[PDB]
Amino acid sequence: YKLICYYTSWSQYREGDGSCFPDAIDPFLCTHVIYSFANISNNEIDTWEWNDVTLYDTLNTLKNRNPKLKTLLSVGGWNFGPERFSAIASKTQSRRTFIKSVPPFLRTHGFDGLDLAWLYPGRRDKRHLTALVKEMKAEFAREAQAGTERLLLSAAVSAGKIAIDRGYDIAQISRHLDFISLLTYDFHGAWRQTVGHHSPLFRGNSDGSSRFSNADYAVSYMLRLGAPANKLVMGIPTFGRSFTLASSKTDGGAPISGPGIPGRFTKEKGILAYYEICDFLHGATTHRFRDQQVPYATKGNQWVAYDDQESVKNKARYLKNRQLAGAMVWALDLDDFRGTFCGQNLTFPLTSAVKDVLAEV
Ligand SMILES: *[C@@H]1O[C@H](CO)[C@@H](O[C@H]2O[C@H](CO)[C@@H](O)[C@H](O)[C@H]2NC(C)=O)[C@H](O)[C@H]1NC(C)=O
Repeated sequence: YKLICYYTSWSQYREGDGSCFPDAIDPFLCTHVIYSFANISNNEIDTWEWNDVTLYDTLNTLKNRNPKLKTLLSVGGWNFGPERFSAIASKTQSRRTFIKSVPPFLRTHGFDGLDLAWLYPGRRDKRHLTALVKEMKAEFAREAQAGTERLLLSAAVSAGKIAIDRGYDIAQISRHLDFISLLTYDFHGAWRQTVGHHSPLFRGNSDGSSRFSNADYAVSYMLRLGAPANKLVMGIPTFGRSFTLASSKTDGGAPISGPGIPGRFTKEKGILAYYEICDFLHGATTHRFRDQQVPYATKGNQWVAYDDQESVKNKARYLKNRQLAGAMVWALDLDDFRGTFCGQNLTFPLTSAVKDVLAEV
C-alpha cells in the first residue's frame, strides 16, 4: 500500500511550533512525499519559494535514511490560476516547452517524479489535459532510455461528480498516470450558509440531493469511469474546516454567518490544522455523524468539521476493502508533526493511524 504525503512549501513561515521543515518528517512514515507547488515561468517548470533549492535538498536527504522513500514535486496548486495552466496546455508549442523542461529540473534536484496539481480544469480543458499527460509520460519514457529510473507522473484529481464529468477524461489519463489522488475532502459547500462536513465517508441517509458528495460515491464513480483500483489513492484530510455559527443551532443543518476564526499558527479563516484542533477540543463538545462516520466539534459560536484517529482509520479500512492503491494525506505539516499538541506523545498521530491500518494487513 502506498502512502502519499504532501508537504507544503509555505508551512515554514508559521510562527513558533507551527513552523515545519522537511527536516521534521519521519523518513519511514510515508512511501511518497510530494513537495507542494512549483511554478511554471517561460513555460518551464520553476521554483516558487526563494529557498526552495535548499528545502528540495533538505527533503531529498531523507532518502539517505530510507533508500526506498520516493519523492515528487507538484506543479500547480490553488494559488496557481487554472487559466495560466489552461493557456500552457492549449498551445502545443507552450505544452512541449514545459514538458521538455521537467526531467532536467527534476533530475537536478533529486525528485523521482512530477505530480500534476492543475486545480480543476474546465469543460474546455479535458481534451488538452489528456494531451498533457500523454506527452508528459511519453517524455519520461524517452528520458528513461538514458538508463535510469523512469520518473513518476501522478495527478491530484477532483472528487466531485460534476467536476469530474466536466474536465477529466479519466479512462484516458488513467493509463498514462502512475497513480491518481482523489481530493476526497472538499465536499461541503465552499459556497453556502449551512454547517456541513467537508469529508464524509458515506452518504448520510438524512439528506438526499448531493450523495455524490462523499468518499464512497467518488471512489465508486472513478472505478466506474474506468480508473483501475490499483491506481486510485483516496485523499484523507489532516485538517478540519471551521465555521462561525449564526445561531445557537448546532445540529446538522445549522445557519452560518461565515468561516471560522483563524488558528494561532495557521492564520487562515475557515481552516484549522489538526494540532490546532487538538487544543480547540478542550472545552469543546464532540459530536460524530454515524451515517458518514466523521466527527465535528463546537465551542462558543465556532463549529469545526474534522477528522480524528478513528475517523481516518475508518477511511483507511474502506480504501483497503475496495482494494485501492493506498491513501494520500493532506499535509504532513497540518498533522501533529511535533507530537506535542495532541496528548499522547505520538508524533504524526493521524498519518500514523492510516499507516497502522494500511500495514496491519
Ligand atoms: C509565477 O510565475 C509568474 C509568471 O511569470 C511569476 O509572476 C511574474 O508573473 C507575472 C504574470 O505573468 C509577470 O507579468 C511578472 O513579470 C512576474 N512578477 C514579478 C514580480 O516579476 C511569479 O513570480 C511566479 N511565482 C512566484 C511565487 O515567483
